[PDB]
Amino acid sequence: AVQQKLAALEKSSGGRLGVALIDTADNTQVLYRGDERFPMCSTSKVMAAAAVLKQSETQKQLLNQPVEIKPADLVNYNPIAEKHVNGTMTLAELSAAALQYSDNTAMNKLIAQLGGPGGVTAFARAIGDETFRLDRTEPTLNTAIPGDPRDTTTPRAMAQTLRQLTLGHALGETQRAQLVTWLKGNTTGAASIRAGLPTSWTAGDKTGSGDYGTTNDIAVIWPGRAPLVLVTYFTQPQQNAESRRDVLASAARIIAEGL
Ligand SMILES: O=C(Nc1cccc(-c2nnn[nH]2)c1)c1cccc(F)c1
Ligand SMILES: O=C(Nc1cccc(-c2nnn[nH]2)c1)c1cccc(F)c1
Repeated sequence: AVQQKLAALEKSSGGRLGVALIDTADNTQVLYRGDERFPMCSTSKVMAAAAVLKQSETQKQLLNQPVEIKPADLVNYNPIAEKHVNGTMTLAELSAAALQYSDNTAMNKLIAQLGGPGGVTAFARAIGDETFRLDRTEPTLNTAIPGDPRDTTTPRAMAQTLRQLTLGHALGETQRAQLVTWLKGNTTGAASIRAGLPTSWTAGDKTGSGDYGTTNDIAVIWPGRAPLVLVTYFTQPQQNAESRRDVLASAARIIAEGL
């Protein structure tokens, strides 16, 4: 039923849809193209922020560390970082800016703090994600070229990792709480997964988009039942395709009605 509905949605959308649900009530999973690779785009910002949080477990002052923002550091979407040019932002501010505003300059500073895109991948491997790969910095990590393995993961792997980070023991308790607080404070998510969920439910999420009309969202959801983790990835055959947040909302609604 749910599988057929997601297939119909995908067909009418003209693109390629990837879905992974984990229901933590009983570990049930719903997968649609769960093991195909998709470009993560800004959903990768969660892994970068989480890695810096992991570093902060052994450097308790790390989130207070100032980082210089120079004019040359500004890239293509810098809603927070542009205010601090020729000044500084703390690693906490950079994490919040990347997660809650999807600031690309902020993400680049997180990547640099981790020793480059490979440092983000190394953290993923350390927590048991063998699928995630970050290869590039912003903005080129969002090129989303069909068939390109760079900066991709699978819906199954990202759902598992998001669960470990937000509901499991990948991070210390304080760090896990901070990540959840940041995600719940996202400003960019109302039109995506959360648009397809009952209004009484609470959630945190991280969106992403790129070329090929790539439109992504990953969410942790608190419904009268145990939390859910939901990943919805979507990408289209033409480089200049329009974003389709409505497709993510539709996939989420199909999932929610199928519960
Ligand atoms: O894997 C990483 N850190 C990590 C992973 C798992 C456990 C721990 C740890 N911290 N204190 N004890 N163990 C650290 C990591 C963090 C930042 C950058 C990087 F490349 C790797
Ligand atoms: O950087 C890009 N997009 C971008 C930048 C900042 C935030 C987001 C975003 N989309 N949904 N959440 N965040 C997307 C980008 C778009 C097209 C091609 C490209 F190379 C990069």
